[PDB]
Amino acid sequence: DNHLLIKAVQNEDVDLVQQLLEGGANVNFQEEEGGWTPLHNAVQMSREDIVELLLRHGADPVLRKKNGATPFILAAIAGSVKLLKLFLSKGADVNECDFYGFTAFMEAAVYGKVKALKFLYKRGANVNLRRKTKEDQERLRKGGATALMDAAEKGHVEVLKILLDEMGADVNACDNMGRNALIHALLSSDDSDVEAITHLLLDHGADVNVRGERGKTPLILAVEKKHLGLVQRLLEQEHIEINDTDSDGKTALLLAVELKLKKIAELLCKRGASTDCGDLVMTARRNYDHSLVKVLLSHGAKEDFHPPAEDWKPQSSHWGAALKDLHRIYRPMIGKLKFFIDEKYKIADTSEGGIYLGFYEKQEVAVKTFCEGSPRAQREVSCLQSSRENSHLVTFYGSESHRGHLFVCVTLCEQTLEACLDVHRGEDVENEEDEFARNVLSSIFKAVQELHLSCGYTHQDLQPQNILIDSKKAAHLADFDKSIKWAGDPQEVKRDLEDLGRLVLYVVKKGSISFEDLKAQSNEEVVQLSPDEETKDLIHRLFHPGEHVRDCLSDLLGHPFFWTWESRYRTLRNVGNESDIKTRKSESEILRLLQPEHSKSFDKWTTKINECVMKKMNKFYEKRGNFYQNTVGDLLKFIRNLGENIDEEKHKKMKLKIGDPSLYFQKTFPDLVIYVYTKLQNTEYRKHFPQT
Amino acid sequence: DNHLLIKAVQNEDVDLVQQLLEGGANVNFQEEEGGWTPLHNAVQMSREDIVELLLRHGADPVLRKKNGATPFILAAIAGSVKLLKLFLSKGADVNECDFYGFTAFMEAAVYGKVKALKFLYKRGANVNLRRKTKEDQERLRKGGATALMDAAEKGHVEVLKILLDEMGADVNACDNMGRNALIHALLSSDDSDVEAITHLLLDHGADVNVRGERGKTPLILAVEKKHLGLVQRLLEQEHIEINDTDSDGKTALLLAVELKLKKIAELLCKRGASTDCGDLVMTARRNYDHSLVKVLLSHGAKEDFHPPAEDWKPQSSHWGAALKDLHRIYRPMIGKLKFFIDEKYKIADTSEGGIYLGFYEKQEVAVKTFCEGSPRAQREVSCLQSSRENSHLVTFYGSESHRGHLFVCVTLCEQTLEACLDVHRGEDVENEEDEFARNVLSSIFKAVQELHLSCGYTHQDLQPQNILIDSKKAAHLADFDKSIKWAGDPQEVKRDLEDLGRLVLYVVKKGSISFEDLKAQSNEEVVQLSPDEETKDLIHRLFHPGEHVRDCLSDLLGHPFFWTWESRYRTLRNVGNESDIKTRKSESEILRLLQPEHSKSFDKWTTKINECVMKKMNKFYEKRGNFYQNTVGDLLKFIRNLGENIDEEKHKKMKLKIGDPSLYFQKTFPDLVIYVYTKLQNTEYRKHFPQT
Ligand SMILES: Nc1ncnc2c1ncn2[C@@H]1O[C@H](COP(=O)(O)OP(=O)(O)O)[C@@H](O)[C@H]1O
Ligand SMILES: Nc1ncnc2c1ncn2[C@@H]1O[C@H](COP(=O)(O)OP(=O)(O)O)[C@@H](O)[C@H]1O
Ligand SMILES: [Mg+2]
Ligand SMILES: [Mg+2]
Ligand SMILES: [Mg+2]
Ligand SMILES: [Mg+2]
Repeated sequence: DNHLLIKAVQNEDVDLVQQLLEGGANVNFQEEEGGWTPLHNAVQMSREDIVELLLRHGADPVLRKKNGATPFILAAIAGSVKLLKLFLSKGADVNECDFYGFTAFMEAAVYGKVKALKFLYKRGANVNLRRKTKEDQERLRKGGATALMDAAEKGHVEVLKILLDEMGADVNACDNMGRNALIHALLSSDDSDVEAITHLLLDHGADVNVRGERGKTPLILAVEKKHLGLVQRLLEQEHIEINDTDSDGKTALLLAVELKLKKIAELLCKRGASTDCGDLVMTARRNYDHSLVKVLLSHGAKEDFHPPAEDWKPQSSHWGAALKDLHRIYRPMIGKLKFFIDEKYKIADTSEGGIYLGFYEKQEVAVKTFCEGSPRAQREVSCLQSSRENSHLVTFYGSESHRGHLFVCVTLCEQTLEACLDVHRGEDVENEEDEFARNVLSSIFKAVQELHLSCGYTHQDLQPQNILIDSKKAAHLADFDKSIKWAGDPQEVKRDLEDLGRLVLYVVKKGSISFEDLKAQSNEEVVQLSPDEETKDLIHRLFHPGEHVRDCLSDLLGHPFFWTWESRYRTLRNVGNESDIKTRKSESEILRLLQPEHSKSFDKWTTKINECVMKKMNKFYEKRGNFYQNTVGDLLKFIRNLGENIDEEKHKKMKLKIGDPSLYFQKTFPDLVIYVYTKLQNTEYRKHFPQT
Repeated sequence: DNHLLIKAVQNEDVDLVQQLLEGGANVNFQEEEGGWTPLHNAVQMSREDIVELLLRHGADPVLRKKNGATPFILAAIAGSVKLLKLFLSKGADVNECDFYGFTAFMEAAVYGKVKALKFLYKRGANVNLRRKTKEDQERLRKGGATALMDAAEKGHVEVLKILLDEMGADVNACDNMGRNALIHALLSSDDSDVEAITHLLLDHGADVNVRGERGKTPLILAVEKKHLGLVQRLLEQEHIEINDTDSDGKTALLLAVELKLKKIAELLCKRGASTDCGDLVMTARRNYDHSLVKVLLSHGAKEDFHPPAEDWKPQSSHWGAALKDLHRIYRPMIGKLKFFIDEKYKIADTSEGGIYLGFYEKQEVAVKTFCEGSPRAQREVSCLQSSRENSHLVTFYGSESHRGHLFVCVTLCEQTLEACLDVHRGEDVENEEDEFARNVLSSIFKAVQELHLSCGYTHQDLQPQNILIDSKKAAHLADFDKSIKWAGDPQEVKRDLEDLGRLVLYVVKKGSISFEDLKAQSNEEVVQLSPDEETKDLIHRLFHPGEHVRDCLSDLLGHPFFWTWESRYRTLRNVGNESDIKTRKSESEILRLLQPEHSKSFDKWTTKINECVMKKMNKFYEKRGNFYQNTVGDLLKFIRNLGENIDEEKHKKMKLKIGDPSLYFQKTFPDLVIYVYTKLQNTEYRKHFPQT
């Protein structure tokens, strides 16, 4: 309803425009996006009749839009001398500029409007103004361009002749980047008139030895354009610096050779380019150009190139032998990525290619290949792009496309979970505490947690092959080409969770059971298959999360499974250290909680004990006859008591008969650690639990 | 010494070659890089005399190099009919191919050798072979190309005529990517003869409706080439699909409009392209092309474009109000980055521009700007590239270059450390435990640690402004444009360390002291300035690391400073629970360690206590008269004793008079926690310490 007038002007519906304005429409309304008024639109369309009509209804002739452009400036873009004349009589100044420093003279040059350019010059426009813009952009070295530069960049030949021959434009003016008009023409993608423009500028004394945005000289730009005529004209300049190098340290000749340009490369050689630019001869051979090889040799090129003394050692131990080779051999670069699809550097075969060693930004990485369009390709990439903040995932370095082939670069690891615990299974013939199982599973839990909640994705392929191991040896989640977005559907989250539970049994059993048949048996057989009670209750919780399935992963990180043996020990002694349990009380809140489940390990625990240690502990209460009884409370009283004095110096006898105390109590009563946890799980008696 | 013969051949020094071969030189030597033999080099140079000479000295005529190429195949690349004839008589098969599936016929087409092509055809070469390569590349959809495709891609016009008119080549053959010869010519960067090639193929019945590597049709490719003639010829095909979209969903007309091609866009419109491709009219207006606007309107283009219903909420709370706007408004894309250098989206000014809001891969990020060449630009980028595995650093999304301006994209945070603890200072009027100080400093310590040791860089600008805070509120390290590589020079590592110590005082004091004058006073005044003893000893260690300065950051993570109050409490009670300390022993190893330092807090601690609580505790030993004495051991005995019974149910009197026990003991004796740590720092009595 507020846009009616702007839209009427835009449709050039004069009758409707008249009707709206006479109806009471806001003539100076500004649309939110760019601050455009009906007048701005009328001028842009170069419709002087609509402009007049709007002005007579009280349109502000000098009202700027958001970029600071005036109707006068827009008139130059349109090329309307009539509208320029009009606004100059309405208070516009000929040298006024927008917030980016664009004057009307510049816009006429940009858009190639000759009549407007000529008119503005005679109305007193300044030809050699360098664009002044915000201090913001100026620190970037933005701004500083001129009208001559604009006409060059856009390739307006007639405008350029007029600027140089009739209007006294400074040919060698430079912007804040240091670019002159010659550089601007050669940088431009509008190549249509670049030959004429170049000759024109050079004949007017334009400087050939001036740098662009990447060390690029005019000569280097002509070489990269593969333009023989440009190179020929540029090389006629008696003082051109042929041996200048861009930001990559590459010279014009080297670039000519790499770009397979024999005629240009030979020309540079005849005009006296040095042949110590880099791998000159060997590059020509690799491109199978002996004609170019012979030319380079006669002009004195070196015959064995030893690259700069780059200090480099591979970080990987498993690879690295291969990495040293890949680092040494020649390879064409794909963007930032250097790699070779070859059996020597393949680490694994995959559905759309394989995984390969590579260097992403001089950094050693693993490279996953895809057919660029495939569903797998864009499931992996889409997931990796949305999960950069996930610390437990394999970190995403970047990707490169080549010819419909996607190369996803990713942190390089040593081996999979399978390969790792194959070795760990052969050495751990002991009944030893499995620290590795804990800090690997806790690491993977955090990956799936942030994946679901922070990244908003579901993995859908939790398996040992997809968990990679550092050289440290930390664990990381990987392979995402089977990921799905919205976790809203609980069946997808459930699918990931009951894959996690089957994975918990895998690591604890040290991989003796293959993951493929672990997925074959039900999630009820897998629970009954778990060795200790701590994993038994852990994977059971993963198969039956509470009302909020969301919270049910942070909670599990505080499960007895993740507790060390000393931690299980310390807290059992801490609960047994309750005053209500030593002075057994009927009304105790803690004692009624611990009361039962007919089948348990500790129902009559005083018989389960040795019991020569038992009688030696019972002697402490022989006076009042307060012996230990078969309650859950007195077992914890016993554990707190035993572990306390077992450090004193009259108890070496008890040390031998019990062995490690934290280990012994768990053996004879495996049911205990989980039982006390399930009970006190939501009480004030949780301070006894260890921190995380 | 083994390369003499290869080098002699490469120099075309026949006399030297003769001399070497007659001397006993290995005629079939293969250089390590590519498996090149003297024969391979002789053929590549197309020197039949050297080839003969080598063969007469026993050169294997069919020995392949590493890519599987034979001397026969190399002869086709050279275009030598004589050498092809020679090797065919020496056992080479006309249809033999390298390991990538290249035949001699194909190479002659690739390199445009007409005499060789004609010769090979008459010697029975198969014209229509599709390249067979390794199963590796084939899963990528590599391979499958033909000789016709090669000649098209390289732009050999005469070769193409011969293949189609004289040799019966399948014009509509497709490779494993689905590309035919027409698509290959239009994809090529060798545009020199693309007009002639296109007409030739189309006249021979080439299919126009076939997809390239990015959904690109021949028509879309011609439009992107800005080639009016190509578009004209392609549009003469009576059944071309004008409305096909590439992988971005962009049609040929839309691309023509975005590329500012009025004549092409009008042609597509006249040939009946639909005008519901996207933001057609509005794109033409933004480019100030009313002529194109009028054309699009007459052909029925929509006048208000509402983008697809992309569900999106900003993640940030501080920003996000601005992010919603930046997400909504139009902006030209710089690579992957969408952002606006404008005051509304600026978050901070900097030396070479500022920091701005932006979207890197549809992901909200902070954008840091640089002049691309500057030392600051390549100090930031070089550091960020080498530290992607650092979890505690600000994560590096990527960078885009535009016109000599570098835009470094990086994870977006809420505020700096200063801005955060300004608010925390106004609310924490309590003598409360500062949890925030701990988990922020421990997080920053880990950043500097991995920076120095894992990333191999020194920060050189540790300050509150450079520590950013999450919305969670986690801490992250940032700003790297003052980083230096090799940490070998200890003065650079020291400089970072004594910046860390001054930072520890900053956070603990809640930022009441500005960081700038903290750097003004000496690192000896800063130590004496620290409030509690735990920070006093912490920043002192940072100013005087041991022999190995390297280890001296992991060690500090186990300092009492990082211990919670309960943790300081628990371990003091644990040490006091030693049997040697309750039954005070002369020969005790622990008791002699704890013995002194004339000035301390606990020298005569029994007077420092209340002492109504003291006398109530001394009543426990009134029988044998074993009262507490002013040793360090009995103080810990007291702490272990008090904290033990203070939970029992006859001690509410002691709870009031002491308050929080973990807090009270630290008040009256601030010296204690650090003293016991310094003592037991390297003993078996470290089990009492808390884990990490
Ligand atoms: N970053 C890496 N470091 C080491 N090995 C890797 C890496 N990425 C993949 N691999 C290896 O490649 C195999 C397959 O890669 P993956 O991403 O699982 O592909 P797919 O989706 O076909 O399973 C993995 O099982 C693993 O052995
Ligand atoms: N990722 C980010 N999130 C939020 N704020 C940022 C981020 N990066 C930089 N800033 C803000 O910009 C300021 C300057 O950026 P910085 O990288 O320190 O540049 P300089 O090298 O000029 O100090 C910082 O103090 C901080 O306030
Ligand atoms: Mg997999
Ligand atoms: Mg997969
Ligand atoms: Mg800074
Ligand atoms: Mg800085």
